[PDB]
Amino acid sequence: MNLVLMGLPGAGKGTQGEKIVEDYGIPHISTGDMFRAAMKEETPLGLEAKSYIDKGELVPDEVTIGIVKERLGKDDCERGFLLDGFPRTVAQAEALEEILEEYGKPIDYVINIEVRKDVLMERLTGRRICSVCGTTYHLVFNPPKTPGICDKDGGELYQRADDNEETVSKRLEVNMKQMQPLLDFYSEKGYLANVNGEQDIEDVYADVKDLLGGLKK
Ligand SMILES: Nc1ncnc2c1ncn2[C@@H]1O[C@H](COP(=O)(O)OP(=O)(O)OP(=O)(O)OP(=O)(O)OP(=O)(O)OC[C@H]2O[C@@H](n3cnc4c(N)ncnc43)[C@H](O)[C@@H]2O)[C@@H](O)[C@H]1O
Ligand SMILES: [Ca+2]
Ligand SMILES: [Ca+2]
Ligand SMILES: [Ca+2]
Ligand SMILES: [Mg+2]
Ligand SMILES: [Zn+2]
Repeated sequence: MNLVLMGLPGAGKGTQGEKIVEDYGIPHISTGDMFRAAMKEETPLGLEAKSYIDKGELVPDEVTIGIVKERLGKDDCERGFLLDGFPRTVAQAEALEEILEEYGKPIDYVINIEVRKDVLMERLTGRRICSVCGTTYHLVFNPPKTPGICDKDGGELYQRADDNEETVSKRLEVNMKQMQPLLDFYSEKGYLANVNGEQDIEDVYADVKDLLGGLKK
């Protein structure tokens, strides 16, 4: 089960991906999560990425494709994987095609979680993340049991630094402008599977499951 999860900032990629990886047993490979782990470790990858991420810009294609090429070479991708937030540009998608050909791990489908731009500020500004495990909540749409604390581990919730309104606007503009060529790319391959992301979390997931049940062993 070799999958890409794509969608605009805030569309619910992490929310759905967490469910997918628990139910279907494939690794969750989020480039945003990778860059943030690098930044927390203060590695050289993290320092290079940080300049772009803090401004809401895309990290350049070449280093992004490099981190993904190396990640997809691990033994845990041999029966399937869930890329989340990559590819984000058509050049990334072209590069991934070639990587996956050499690796013998061709994509089955690209799931596109479709959500109107106008709804995404409110998703991102109300988002609260667990400092311990990185699971996401929303103050209105998906609140924790105990305000300000993760259900799983009692960790303090925070706001991601790029979830401020200015940076969210830049992220939306930047990502909208890259999205259409990417959708065109995958629609021409036939791999693109669109899901309505403006439903209850469990209803988006039910639609995801309708596709993935046809791909499991
Ligand atoms: N390939 C690449 N190339 C170049 N640069 C790259 C790159 N990948 C990363 N980068 C760099 O890294 C940065 C960060 O990338 P990344 O971390 O991937 O950020 P992104 O694509 O902006 O997406 P988010 O993680 O913000 O949102 P999500 O879709 O996962 O939504 P979530 O499930 O949390 O949900 C959002 C909120 O809504 C809530 N929610 C979820 N589902 C629903 C629902 N159905 N209804 C109501 N609320 C919901 C959640 O509880 C949560 O509060 C980029 O800006 C860029 O600089
Ligand atoms: Ca290897
Ligand atoms: Ca329902
Ligand atoms: Ca429905
Ligand atoms: Mg995410
Ligand atoms: Zn937690």
